[PDB]
Amino acid sequence: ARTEKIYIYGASGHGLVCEDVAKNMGYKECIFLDDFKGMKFESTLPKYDFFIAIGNNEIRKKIYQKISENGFKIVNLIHKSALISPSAIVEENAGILIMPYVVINAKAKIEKGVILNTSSVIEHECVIGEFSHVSVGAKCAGNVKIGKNCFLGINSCVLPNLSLADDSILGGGATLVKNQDEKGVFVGVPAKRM
Amino acid sequence: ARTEKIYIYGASGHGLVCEDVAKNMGYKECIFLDDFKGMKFESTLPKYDFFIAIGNNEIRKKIYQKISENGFKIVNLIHKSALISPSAIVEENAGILIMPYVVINAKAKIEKGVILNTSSVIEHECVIGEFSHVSVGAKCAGNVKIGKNCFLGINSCVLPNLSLADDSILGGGATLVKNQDEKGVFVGVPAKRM
Amino acid sequence: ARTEKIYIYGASGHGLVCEDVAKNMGYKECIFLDDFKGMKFESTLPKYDFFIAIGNNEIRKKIYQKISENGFKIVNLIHKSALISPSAIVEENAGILIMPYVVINAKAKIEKGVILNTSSVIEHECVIGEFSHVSVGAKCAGNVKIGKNCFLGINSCVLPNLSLADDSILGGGATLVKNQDEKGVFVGVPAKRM
Ligand SMILES: CC(=O)N[C@H]1[C@@H](OP(=O)(O)OP(=O)(O)OC[C@H]2O[C@@H](n3ccc(=O)[nH]c3=O)[C@H](O)[C@@H]2O)O[C@H](C)[C@@H](N)[C@@H]1O
Ligand SMILES: CC(=O)N[C@H]1[C@@H](OP(=O)(O)OP(=O)(O)OC[C@H]2O[C@@H](n3ccc(=O)[nH]c3=O)[C@H](O)[C@@H]2O)O[C@H](C)[C@@H](N)[C@@H]1O
Ligand SMILES: CC(=O)N[C@H]1[C@@H](OP(=O)(O)OP(=O)(O)OC[C@H]2O[C@@H](n3ccc(=O)[nH]c3=O)[C@H](O)[C@@H]2O)O[C@H](C)[C@@H](N)[C@@H]1O
Repeated sequence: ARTEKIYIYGASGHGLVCEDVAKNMGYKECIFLDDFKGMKFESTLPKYDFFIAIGNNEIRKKIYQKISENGFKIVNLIHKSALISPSAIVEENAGILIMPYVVINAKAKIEKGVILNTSSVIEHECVIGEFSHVSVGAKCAGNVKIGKNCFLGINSCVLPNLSLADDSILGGGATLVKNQDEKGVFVGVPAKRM
Repeated sequence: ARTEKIYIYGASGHGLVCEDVAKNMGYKECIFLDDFKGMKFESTLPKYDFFIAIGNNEIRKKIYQKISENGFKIVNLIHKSALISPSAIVEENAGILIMPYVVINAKAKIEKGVILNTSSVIEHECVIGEFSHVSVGAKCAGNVKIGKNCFLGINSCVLPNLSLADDSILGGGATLVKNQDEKGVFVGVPAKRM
Repeated sequence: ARTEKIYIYGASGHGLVCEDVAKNMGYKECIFLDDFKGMKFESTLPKYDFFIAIGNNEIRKKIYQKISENGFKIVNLIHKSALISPSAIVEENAGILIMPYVVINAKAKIEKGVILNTSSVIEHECVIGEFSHVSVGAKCAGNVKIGKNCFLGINSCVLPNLSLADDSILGGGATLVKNQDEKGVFVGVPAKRM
């Protein structure tokens, strides 16, 4: 069962929103840890629930591994407004962030260390690979597979039944319309001055 | 008043989400019907509430007509999280799907057999033509008319006051900025590898 | 404390949605005022709460100033479904519209006369300049500054840490990927017939 206190590793902007979600869940105190300011992580800290509040997928993973290896429990932070199908699977105690108004539909699967950011949507039967980040307003249509460590930018989307290779980036505003077997950076067209 | 059981016609991915909405509404049992697997529709089935859980607009319509002609009631499945203005009009018992976190604002009109998919928005004074599908995250601005049988792809949008011809497709991620008097397939720019 | 009645200045489409929000907040009666139909504003009206229900930023501002100078209180209309971080700052009694399912995250700041339209998202640490309009589904990523009087079209978005100059327009569906020090109209690529 959840501890009264939680360690939040990452004390900048992402830490701010993780703290709001932790408070929404009923945590009474959030204690920030950070390598570059304020209080540091030490292997020797009391066993409170942990969360890794770092947006960068590669760094969140590295820090996640260090925390796990030190025997700490890395909880999921899931906003109460998130709507999760009873047949959806969200990996338990796996440092998953689920932000306000996220929807996860039937049989979708969420792997460890994932960020589902504000108002993102994961449609039925999706598979969202570990340490991926689905940003604000980003949406996966039915039966989409997102590879491990992927980043989907703000307001990006993936059409139904598509697969995105591990370690790929889908740019903010971009629409993925075909399978990508090989990793890459897939971008849309930026706003242009008239 | 709603029956305890509901027949859901279409036993694949769309059927999965329709079942979640039916359960959210308080249905106790969903019975899948499908022409190509499991239990079949027969004219002779007991009169439970029906829903047509088929995404394809043309097929949903054909099946809708068959079910109506056999004297069955095709209900609307409306998630409790949908926000519908008191002056909005949603055709009663007309096989309309309204998914989680859909918003329908003042005086908007929703015709029969429509799908309003996850987190779509129908702004004030819109008219959404029968058997249209507004996909996940797709949004119609104020006073938009969507013709009969249209498909609006994931994260597509229509600017205020525009009209889209019957039997048109607006691609995933695409932005309709002008009236379309003649049907067509209107597409945006797909993500491109850098 | 809120009056039982509210004057809504602007009796067209935007007035319709402002009225729904006012009713959601518990107002018992909305009285429409408009320069070009129905009942007019007069300096001499009883002091009910006011709201300026005009979408155009320039006109909303002009009318806002007239109403303020006549000693009326211009309230915020905030839908109950809006999720606002406890560390977010929304200017009090400042004619701000916050529509259904808007999310405002940690430390974001909302200035006077702003419209946050249906399902828009304002991420952590954003600054949204006075009399701006963030339309339906438009989203600002972390630490974005939107200048005074800006318009962000339906389903547009701004990438993290960017700044948009005062009096700018970001078109419907458009993705702002760089800082804009000088005002302009920044547009995406419209849907094209195949
Ligand atoms: C500024 C920016 O673009 N922030 C974005 C970023 O937020 P972060 O808080 O992850 O990014 P940051 O502002 O670079 O801060 C990272 C924090 O992690 C810390 N840190 C780092 C490495 C380490 O090995 N140990 C450690 O502790 C580092 O010291 C810093 O406080 O990702 C979010 C998902 C976005 N919403 C947000 O807009
Ligand atoms: C795979 C895919 O892209 N699915 C998409 C599709 O889901 P469906 O379940 O409609 O599509 P399907 O996976 O082709 O299944 C259609 C079902 O209808 C059945 N059927 C068909 C014809 C008939 O005349 N009688 C009959 O019964 C057919 O046998 C099948 O089980 O539309 C949704 C809106 C999307 N979210 C979803 O991603
Ligand atoms: C038709 C349209 O595109 N409407 C859009 C517009 O709605 P409005 O209601 O603001 O626009 P309108 O339909 O032009 O009506 C403006 C109202 O303001 C009134 N008025 C005007 C000037 C004045 O100095 N005094 C005064 O009172 C004017 O008479 C009229 O009734 O902005 C919203 C944010 C959008 N959702 C909506 O789609």
